[PDB]
Amino acid sequence: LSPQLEELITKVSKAHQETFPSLCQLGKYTTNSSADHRVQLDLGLWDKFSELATKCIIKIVEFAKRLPGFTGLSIADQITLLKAACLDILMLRICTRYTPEQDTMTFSDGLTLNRTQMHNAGFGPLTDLVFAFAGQLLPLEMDDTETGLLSAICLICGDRMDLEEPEKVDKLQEPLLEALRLYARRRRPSQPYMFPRMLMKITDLRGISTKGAERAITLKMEIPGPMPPLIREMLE
Ligand SMILES: CCCCCCCCCCCCO[C@H]1O[C@H](CO)[C@@H](O[C@H]2O[C@H](CO)[C@@H](O)[C@H](O)[C@H]2O)[C@H](O)[C@H]1O
Ligand SMILES: CC1(C)CCC(C)(C)c2cc([C@@H](O)C(=O)Nc3ccc(C(=O)O)cc3F)ccc21
Repeated sequence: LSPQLEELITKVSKAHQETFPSLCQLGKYTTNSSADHRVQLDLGLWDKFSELATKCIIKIVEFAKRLPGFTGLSIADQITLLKAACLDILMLRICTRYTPEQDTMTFSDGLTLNRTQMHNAGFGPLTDLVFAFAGQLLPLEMDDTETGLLSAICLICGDRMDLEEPEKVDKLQEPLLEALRLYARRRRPSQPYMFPRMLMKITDLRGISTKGAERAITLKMEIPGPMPPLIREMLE
């Protein structure tokens, strides 16, 4: 046991909760826009969705800055890491807000969209793949501490191209991995495959983020103007 590792778990856990409300802590509300038929793009939904996505990018940067040692990396590396992992974390976050009973996803202001509305808000051809990933995440029954640590592991990764000090990044990732294994095994000792199953979700997330970036390219041709600036930063 390590006092420092236990403090890291709570630090990351609190950083995640304070930048990402849990599904049960949100007062859900709906909209009746394009609710019953799939269309190429409902502009009203795209406008609201893109605004919510921008707000969450700011929350992810906020979360990153609260991760022990992140602000110790060069600003260039901080930006490189965020640009490389923001969409992965955006995908994990929306998928943790999936309510299977209603086949809905919920945003941080409580906006709860059904599958067709997610499709019409911009997900388009990627809609069902995103919902399937969310469905496959359910069995893991991760809690918020686990989601926060997994997110931190996705972000603090030394394999990202253009890092100035990849070894320093690798060193910062080490305790996050130790923390997640310790926490996960302690919480559910009879399910020892949970830690490796969680780590493999990172590869799935990268796949779904890759497809999300491809969808952003086509979506650009469907919207009247350019995507929100912080979203463009993430996509470059
Ligand atoms: C991957 C793409 C990201 C690449 C990095 C580029 C993004 C850099 C983002 C830094 C964000 C700017 O941060 C600065 O302005 C924000 C918006 O006015 C403020 O954000 C503030 O308001 C938001 C309301 O919209 C709240 O959700 C934030 O929790 C709150 O802190 C910050 O408190 C301030 O520090
Ligand atoms: C790049 C862009 C703008 C266009 C292409 C698609 C539609 C694939 C997409 C999909 C996502 C998705 O990860 C998501 O909805 N994250 C998400 C998670 C939580 C909140 C919140 O808590 O409010 C808001 C969100 F936005 C994010 C951005 C995009």
